[PDB]
Parts: sequence; structure tokens; C-alpha cells
Amino acid sequence: MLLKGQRFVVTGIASKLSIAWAIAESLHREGAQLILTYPNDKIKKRVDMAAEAFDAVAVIECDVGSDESIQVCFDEIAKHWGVGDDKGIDGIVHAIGTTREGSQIAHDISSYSFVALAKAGRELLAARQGSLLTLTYEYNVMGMAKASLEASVRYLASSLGGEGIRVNAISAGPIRTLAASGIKSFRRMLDVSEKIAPLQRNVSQEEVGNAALFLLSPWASGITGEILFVDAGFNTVAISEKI
Amino acid sequence: MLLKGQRFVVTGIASKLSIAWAIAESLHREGAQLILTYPNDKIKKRVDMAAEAFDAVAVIECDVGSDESIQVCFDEIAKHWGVGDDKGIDGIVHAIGTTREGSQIAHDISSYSFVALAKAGRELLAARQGSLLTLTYEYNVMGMAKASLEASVRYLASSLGGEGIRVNAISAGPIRTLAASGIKSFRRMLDVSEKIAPLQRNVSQEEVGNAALFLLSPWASGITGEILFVDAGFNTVAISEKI
Amino acid sequence: MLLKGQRFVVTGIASKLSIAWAIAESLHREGAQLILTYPNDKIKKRVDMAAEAFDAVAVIECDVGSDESIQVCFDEIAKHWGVGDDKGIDGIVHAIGTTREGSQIAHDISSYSFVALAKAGRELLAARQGSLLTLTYEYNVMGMAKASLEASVRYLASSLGGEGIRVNAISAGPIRTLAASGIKSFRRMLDVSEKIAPLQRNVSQEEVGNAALFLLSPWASGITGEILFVDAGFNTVAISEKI
Amino acid sequence: MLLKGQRFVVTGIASKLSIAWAIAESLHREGAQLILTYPNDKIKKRVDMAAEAFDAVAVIECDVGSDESIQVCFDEIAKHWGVGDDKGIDGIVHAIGTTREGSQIAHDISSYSFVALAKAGRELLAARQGSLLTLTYEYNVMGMAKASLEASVRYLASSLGGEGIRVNAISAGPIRTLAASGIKSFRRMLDVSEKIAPLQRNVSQEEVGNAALFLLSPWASGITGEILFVDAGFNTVAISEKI
Ligand SMILES: [Ca+2]
Ligand SMILES: [Ca+2]
Repeated sequence: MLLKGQRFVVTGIASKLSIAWAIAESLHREGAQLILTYPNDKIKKRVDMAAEAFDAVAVIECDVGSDESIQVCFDEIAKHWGVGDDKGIDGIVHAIGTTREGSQIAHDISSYSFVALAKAGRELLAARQGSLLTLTYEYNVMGMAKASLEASVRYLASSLGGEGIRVNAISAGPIRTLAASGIKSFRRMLDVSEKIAPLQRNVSQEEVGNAALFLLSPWASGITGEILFVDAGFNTVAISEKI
Repeated sequence: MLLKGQRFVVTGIASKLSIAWAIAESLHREGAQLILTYPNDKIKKRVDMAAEAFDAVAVIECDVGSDESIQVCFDEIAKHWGVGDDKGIDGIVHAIGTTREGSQIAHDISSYSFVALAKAGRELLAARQGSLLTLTYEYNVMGMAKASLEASVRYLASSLGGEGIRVNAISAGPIRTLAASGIKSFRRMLDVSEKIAPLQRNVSQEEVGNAALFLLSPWASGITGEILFVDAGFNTVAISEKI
Repeated sequence: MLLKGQRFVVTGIASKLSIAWAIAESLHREGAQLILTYPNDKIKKRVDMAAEAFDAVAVIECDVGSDESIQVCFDEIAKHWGVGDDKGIDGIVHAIGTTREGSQIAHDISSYSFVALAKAGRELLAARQGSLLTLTYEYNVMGMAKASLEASVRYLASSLGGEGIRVNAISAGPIRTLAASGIKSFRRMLDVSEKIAPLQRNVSQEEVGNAALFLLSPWASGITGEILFVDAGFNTVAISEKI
Repeated sequence: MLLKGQRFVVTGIASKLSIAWAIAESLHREGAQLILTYPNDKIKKRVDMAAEAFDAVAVIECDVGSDESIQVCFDEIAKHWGVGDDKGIDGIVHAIGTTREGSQIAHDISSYSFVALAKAGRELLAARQGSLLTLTYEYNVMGMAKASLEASVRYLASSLGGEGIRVNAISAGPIRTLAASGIKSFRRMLDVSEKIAPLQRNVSQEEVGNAALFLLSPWASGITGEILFVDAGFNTVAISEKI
């Protein structure tokens, strides 16, 4: 089992659009032990389900919008995993998601929050030379925040790399989810990108979770600063031809 | 075992600089069955070693400089793997490597040869919806051929993707090899890139073989058209600071 | 004269690091008529100098940190240039420039403010099919905002392009300025990038102003969505060799 | 006049698809003096027209497929411009344009030929610190050669930059030409890219010639290693929406 005895903080299971569930599943499946976070005791029920399914070591409240909340969270993770001979974290997964305030809010929750976790997790990640992984999704001021987030990956890979901490991102294609499906205008992106993308389909959540597993695993120990597109080739694509 | 019963043509073991050995090792290690090629009955000895170590199903002469040689090779692979109920190939690995003739020769051996294998392997790759993987290395007219090769990855991912064939590349950092080491001027790139790269080291061959395994494996089934840098973050790096 | 009778709002002359002065100079030199903005009646003196040197049609207070300030500014520009048979603007130049608040503030002033001007200027820019130009500079959370800003260029080029409005950016290399010079640690970037860059020098402000002129001029009428590096080749550069 | 007394070798007027004509026109218009080349005394008539229209200082046979032909050409240009107090060249314009042989041929004529001219022109370009400009066009093994050519721009900018020689490329959008128009399948790219591109049109030859003028002119003296897209924003574009 690829991750026997390895420890991962997974943040974002509260959202049905995040793919964090599939990442947790992929990680669990290979023997990792997981601590999952919930942003709000209002949105805790889905996380408890995962906790249940995945044998979560703990379930800790973390709102990635506030440094203090993050600090408290990491104080708690430190209690579980920041003691012992074999103290430390193998990975931290960040899988979260107009006026200036809309922009400000996008950048804060989507982009800065990743730097915020990296800071809070550095000591523990350093202890086991673990990695950070963020997700990005493929139209608004979320384009600006996407770009922002991907730039933090390069800065962080460079600033954390001296401690042996890898930092990487997956860029996920459009995925067909329930509910996401019943929008009828998101439905229509999926219809189109299925025809656009080289593989002529949309990626599954399983494909994203397995790519995430890879980046978080020993197999990816030579890889840092990377944006891995998991999108059936959508991003690389070129011209309509007859559409 | 991730690749139980999966079939991979690995081309380039003849070169001590290719990393093809480590890729074969990584693949074997996870239960794949391998057919390795040699460019010349003059350079067959190293391949026979690998054949030996890896239990190669066959060892077939292929000079990636000639379409006919490639055709013959694929006629032979067809005999082993192009018959049965479960006919087909899971992957083909292309891990090969001033006047206009030097440029012409670089482009031919380094870049076009990859398209040449894709063509020859399409039917078999289609049969099992398998993938193609090429390697690129990180200064000459090899820069031009690198760029050429990476562009073929996007074209091929797009042209082959309708058949369910994925097409991807790894871009490998400077690696410290024996002999490669005793050059004393390549030695010095390695010295520098170790200080440059975020992780403060050069990647190992193991790291490249495992990243290759990943891209060739079911875990990467949502990924096509990708250039995966395996280089300890070298490529992403930004400014000297105090060097 | 390339810009006879053309109208340009230039924002950022208040900063001695912005290069907005040189852009204004370049524009004036070719016959454009200019309205320059100042963020604060505290920082108005430098702008009045330029107003003086360049024959500014007006000098209007604009703080790019507030939508209302921007609105008022554009109400005023509308009074000068939003009436007549030949109403409209030929260009708008945006040449402006750790905790989450530092990030928030960088993104707001550096990145969103550009979208804010585009919105406020759209009607007038549309009237003459004019363009927007922003500047970017080449290490902090300013990397994240840089990336953010450059992504707004693509979104805006796409959203404004149906009205015939072009949207482009210059990315400026390290420039040797007075004061900027007397920092002794910025001094040292300049020393290094002079040795790094292909041309073996740093670009002048004149070189940036002339590239800006170009992008704002009829000569660039086929160009939108572009990031033009004006940096003596610094960005494109590859490996130390012997440093 | 921006180019009074400046000297430019323009190669590619023989082709009706090259846009070299418009570049020559743009250059002439600003007072440059031109030497135009023809690949073949069979395809000399169009060049003589331009020679006529533009007051060409000479008209010299150059087949960019052969080093010797290029050498002879440059021996001749040396006779006109490689003597005097003010010896040298202000610019050289390279505006030229399946089996392995098709690939080999694409790379040779499209990509290496640019390096070949740079070599032959270096001494003269150095003498006046002039620049090189190549064109690229926007599906075959021409994609591979495009990528190849753009990589030569970075290598050459870096290798020639110590002599004060700038090296840049324009990437031109689909242009509606006569004849090119009467193809009925190229016609249809133009129809589509007009709807795709942000500006909702295809660029003109005038727009490409003026962008070329810029890069070759003193205004672009801070710019090297650049790929300038002149394509009404086509390249930057993102997703169909409702097509
Ligand atoms: Ca990548
Ligand atoms: Ca560019």
C-alpha cells in the first residue's frame, strides 16, 4: 500500500463541487490516515460522512477565510500528529471552490487561503518532507483568482523547497456531478467540452483523485512547482474545425 | 499490482543517458510485461541485460531513424500482442536522447521518430486504449527539437484521442549519472542546477521512472496532452538573488 | 504625427517607479492630448509638473482604490471628451505600482483597479474604438497580483473586443531609476539582471514609453490580449552557465 | 521618418501568403532602404514589382534552403552595405511560408533557414546593432516547425544579444488574401476565426506590416526574445460559449 502510515489533512469535503471527497477516497484507498476539515458546524454533516467512510483520525473545524481559525485547526492537528518520534504531515490538500469586493473575496478564499495553510502547516510538512496540493477548476473574476492561485504554487514551491516540501496543483477539467448537472447552463459546458476535448469525454472524479494521490505520493518525489492538467486534454486543444 | 497484464514497448534502453532503464524497471516492478527495442545489433548488449532483469517478452531491433525498421519492428510486436481476444498495447515509451544537417538530424531522430512510432503503434494502442510517452531532457539545436517534440505531443493527443489513446511527455531535470558524471562540464550543470532548483537537488532516475509509470498507468486515465516536468522544480525557478 | 488628435487618460504619474511619466512623454511627443490623474491632493505636485510639460487638457483626482473616486473622475473626463461629434477616448493607461491583508491590498490596487477603470472607461473607449494598457514590473504577493493582472488582460480583451476595444499589457524589466537606485538591495537586482539579460543591459524608461506608445497607437490595431515583455530579453533567459 | 537611412534585407516577397510585401511597404513608408530577395529566377517577377514600388537598392537571389546560396547572397549584400563608415544592416526579415521527409523539409525551410540567415547576417547586423524578425502563421507538421522556429528566437536572442542584436517573431493570425480566399476550405477557417477572435475580425496585412515595422524600429530597442501575436486576440481566446 503506497501510503501506509502517511498523514494527510484534506480541506474542502464540505463542497459537493470540490472533488475533495474523491481525493480523500483515493488517499484512504492506499492506506493513508486522514484528518478532514469542515468550514462551519453548519456544514459538517458531509464531512462526518467522509470521516465515517474513511476512518478519519479527526474532524477539525477550519474556515480557510480566517488566519485564527486556521491557527486553531493546526494547533489541534499538532496535538494528533505534531508529537511522537515520527511527528509530521505527509500532505495538505487545498480543494476549496462583479464588484471589487467579489474579486477581493475570490482572491482571499481561493488564492490567499492556500498560502495561509502552507504557513500554518510548514513545520509539520517539513518534519516528514511532505507536500501541498491545491485544485483549480475549468470564467469570471475566478479566472484572476485561478492565475493568482497558480502563481502561489511557484512561489511556495520555491520558498518551501529548501525544507524538502513539494508544492503542486491540479487543474481539473469540467466534471459531470449530480446537482452541478441540474443547472442546465453548466450542463451545457459539459456537453460542449465533451466534444471539444481530445479524449471526447469529461474526466471523472476518480481520475482527479488518482492524479491527486500520485502528486501526494512517493512516486511524485521529483515533482514540485507543477500545474498538472487533468482534463482529458481540454486545455491543450486547438481550433473548432467544423463547429 | 497496478499494471498486471499490461503490455509496454520500451524504446531507448540502449542509451545510458535515456532513463529508459529506470522506466522499464518501474513498469516491470508493477507487473507490466515488456518488449524492449535496440537500435542496432551493435548496441544490443545493454538491452539484453534489461531483457534479462525484466523478463522481456521479446527484444526486437528498432532504429527509430527509419520508417521501414519501425514497420518491421511493429510487424513483430503484432505477432506477440496483435493477436488473441485481448490483443493490443497498453503503452509505448519513446525515450531516445551546428549545421542544418545537425538540426535536420536532431529533428528526425528526436522529434519525428516519435510521430513515426505513434503511427506504427496506433492500431495496437487503440485496441487497449493505451498511451504514448516521450521524454525530453534539460541547449543547442536540441532546444529546437525539444520544442518540436513537445508540439507533437499536443498534435498527437488531439489526433489519437478519438481512439482513446492518451499522449504525454515527461520533461526530466539534469540527472547525475555515471560517465555522464565523468565529463567535467556536464558535471558542472549538475552542480549548479542542484543549487538553483527549489528542492536543492537533482532528480533521480527512480523519480523519472515512477512519474513515467504514473502517466502510463490507469491512475493517469484523465490526463492527455501534458508535459510533466520532473525536475525538482528547476523549470519553474525565478532569479538568482545572490549568485 | 502618429497620434494627432487622439486622447489618452494616463494614470500613475504620481509614482516615481511607475514609468507613467515616460509613457506620457512618448504619447505627447506624437501629438496626443493627455488627461493625467493624481491619487491624492497630497501627491499632485509631480502630476502638475507633467501637466505643465505635456500641456495636459486636464488634471483630475483619481484614487484607483475606490469605485466612486473612479466614477467621479470619469464623470469629469466625460465633460471634456464625452461630448462633441468626435466624442470618446483613444486610450487609458494603467501604470500604478506578508498577511492576507497585504495580499488583499495588492490585488485590489494592482489588479482589480484595472478592471475598475476598464468598466468606467468602456463607453468612451468604445466611441473611438480605443485601447487599455496596463503595466507589470519584474517577488512577493506581487507575483500573485501580477498573474492576476495579466489574466484580467485576457478576460477584458475578450469581453471588450466586441466593441472594438483592444486590451494589452507591458511587462517591464528592472529599470535603473534615481532613488530606486539608492536602495542598495534593489541596486543589486539591477546589477544582476544587467548580466543575465540577452542584451546585457536593463531597459530604459524611454524604451518602455515607446513600446507603450506602439500598443496605444494605430500601428497596434491588430493586437489585443497581449503581454509585451520590454525587458531586454530577461524573461526569456535560460540558465547561468558560469555564474 | 522613423527609419531614415536604415537598411533592411527582406526575404519572402516571392510568396503571396508571406505578408512580406506589406512588411516591405511598411518599412519603405518610413524611409528605410530595402534589399529584397527572390528564391529562384523563376519566382523573381513579384519581387521585381516590389523592387519597383519600393525603390529597392538591390534584388538578390537567395534560396533559404541552401547555406551556399545564402552565403553568396550575403557576399553581395556585403558589397552594398558591408563597406563605408556607416557599414551594417538595421534588420533582416524572415517571412517564408505526412512523412518524415515532409517534417524534415518543413523544419529545414521554415525553422533552420532562420538560423542560417542569422549566422550569415550577424557581422552586418552587429555593425549597426540591428535585429532579426521571423514570421509564424496561424495545423500539420507545420505546428512542430512553428514551435521549432519560436524556440530558435529565444536561442538566437540569447546568443546574439551580447552583440546588441535583437531577435523577435510575429505570430500572425489567419489573414484573408486573394487566392488564399479562393480555396473554399481556408475560406472557412477565416469565417470561423472572425467569429472566434476577441475583435471579431481577422487582422489585415497592414496590421502585420506595422507590427513588424515596430519590432524592427528604434521604438522596440528594449524588446528581444519576443513572440508578438498579431491576430486580433485569436490565440488568447477561451471556450465557445454557444457555438
Ligand atoms: Ca504541467
Ligand atoms: Ca508576447
